[PDB]
Amino acid sequence: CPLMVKVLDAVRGSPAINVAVHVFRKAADDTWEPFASGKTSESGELHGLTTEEEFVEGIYKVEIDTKSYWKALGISPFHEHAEVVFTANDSGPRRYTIAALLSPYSYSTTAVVTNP
Amino acid sequence: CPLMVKVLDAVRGSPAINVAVHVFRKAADDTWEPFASGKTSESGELHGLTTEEEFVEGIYKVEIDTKSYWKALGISPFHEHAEVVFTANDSGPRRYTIAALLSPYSYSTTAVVTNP
Amino acid sequence: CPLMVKVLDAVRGSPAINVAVHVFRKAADDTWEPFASGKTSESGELHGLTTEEEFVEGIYKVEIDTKSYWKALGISPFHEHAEVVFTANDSGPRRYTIAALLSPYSYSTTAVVTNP
Amino acid sequence: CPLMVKVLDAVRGSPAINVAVHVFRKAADDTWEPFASGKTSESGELHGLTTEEEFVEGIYKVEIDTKSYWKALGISPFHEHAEVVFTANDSGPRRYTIAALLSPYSYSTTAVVTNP
Ligand SMILES: O=S(=O)(O)C(F)(F)C(F)(F)C(F)(F)C(F)(F)C(F)(F)C(F)(F)C(F)(F)C(F)(F)F
Ligand SMILES: O=S(=O)(O)C(F)(F)C(F)(F)C(F)(F)C(F)(F)C(F)(F)C(F)(F)C(F)(F)C(F)(F)F
Ligand code: NA
Ligand code: NA
Repeated sequence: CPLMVKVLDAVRGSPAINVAVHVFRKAADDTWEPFASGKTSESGELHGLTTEEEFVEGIYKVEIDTKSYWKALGISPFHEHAEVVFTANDSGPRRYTIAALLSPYSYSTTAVVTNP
Repeated sequence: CPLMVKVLDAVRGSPAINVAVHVFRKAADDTWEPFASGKTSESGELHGLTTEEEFVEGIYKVEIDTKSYWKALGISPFHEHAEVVFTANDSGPRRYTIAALLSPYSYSTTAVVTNP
Repeated sequence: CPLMVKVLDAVRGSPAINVAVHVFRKAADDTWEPFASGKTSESGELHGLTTEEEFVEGIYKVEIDTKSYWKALGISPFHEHAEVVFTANDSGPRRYTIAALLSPYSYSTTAVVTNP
Repeated sequence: CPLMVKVLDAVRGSPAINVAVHVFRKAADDTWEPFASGKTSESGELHGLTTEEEFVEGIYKVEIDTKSYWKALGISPFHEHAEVVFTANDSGPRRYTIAALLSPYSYSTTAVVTNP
């Protein structure tokens, strides 16, 4: 997969299921254009956002809708969302995994980048 | 001091010094308007961003310019910046510390919200 | 898998490959008895440590040999190892994933626990 | 103050107050001998563990009793405790801050090592 998003819940020790994720790409006029979106599965994973052909060079933003996730579990969390902003594919195609671990007042995020 | 930002470096085991930090407040037209900014001190801290009178309820974004920090250290990083987006909420007196721990391909962030 | 260990490198944005992992189980005399060991694969994963039958109730320690990992990459890190100590299977068999994200002066660890 | 421990709570967005912390120093027979201990303050901090004269080079372990902390909050946790194991190294003057951010199924820890 060229782009995969994985979200975990540090309170429950589980994948974070049904988390909305929106991806944007910076356009030539410097605005954030919608690129792809989806929801995490029962494994906390979101696959199928894009294809190698579509996922050209650019600056991308992955917005993870953490507030809605916590609210539905009865928690009023600190953050509106978790955002991950990065340049992709500027030295040719890569595969990106964006992972996030969520707590009500914190999050950690990392990237795993591999060359296919 | 109702808002403080603290930035640490997980590669060097040190405060992240001279990191640019920009704070924005969401306007009624849903755009981000500049609110305060500065550079972290030798302790990785940025104080004096705002006052109690000015820091009213609303949605705020703290951008930390991590890419320029890593570039200055000669280390290739993943993210363009780290972003922390949250709502300020008057529920009694409040002080907010936004902390971030930086690595080249990762960051962790937390909020410590206390009442003096 | 009843027990899986996954290790990532926050400096390189990659799995942490060839990391030694030692698992211990607390014995009746309160000493740490060797239980299983192995090394992470090219995907940063270590599978096959134990079986559902062997992995009885108990207190377990997963020791990840982070210092050796960093030293081989030219970094003199802070920690000797990362240790994860937990009670397992005390409400019946579960599947455990122990994940760790490594930096030279930091680590983050989480657990994902699922009921088969 | 050559050694300070700071503990934060990612569920409540607060310092982790009244957490027991035990420090050990590895003896020549390779056992862990008690060195210092205390409970975190209302700021999540534990100062006064040791002195410059006493804190000689060696291998130290900081155990943070996270399970009892979560139990007191009525939250089921994963870990028995969080452990931080490191070597103290005289390379000019040094102060060590060991910080930990706690969630029920996760923890993050970093070291900030500075020269005053
Ligand atoms: O530097 S301080 O010890 O004052 C601190 F505020 F506690 C802190 F270390 F920065 C921190 F807030 F704990 C912290 F940096 F956020 C931290 F939580 F400890 C951390 F471990 F670094 C971290 F969790 F990774 C985070 F910074 F949140 F990313
Ligand atoms: O490899 S997977 O993406 O399936 C994963 F195990 F979930 C993971 F990526 F390793 C992960 F656990 F999510 C993780 F990336 F390590 C993570 F939890 F998100 C993490 F952010 F790296 C982390 F929180 F720091 C962890 F180190 F796992 F605690
Ligand atoms: Na290029
Ligand atoms: Na039982």
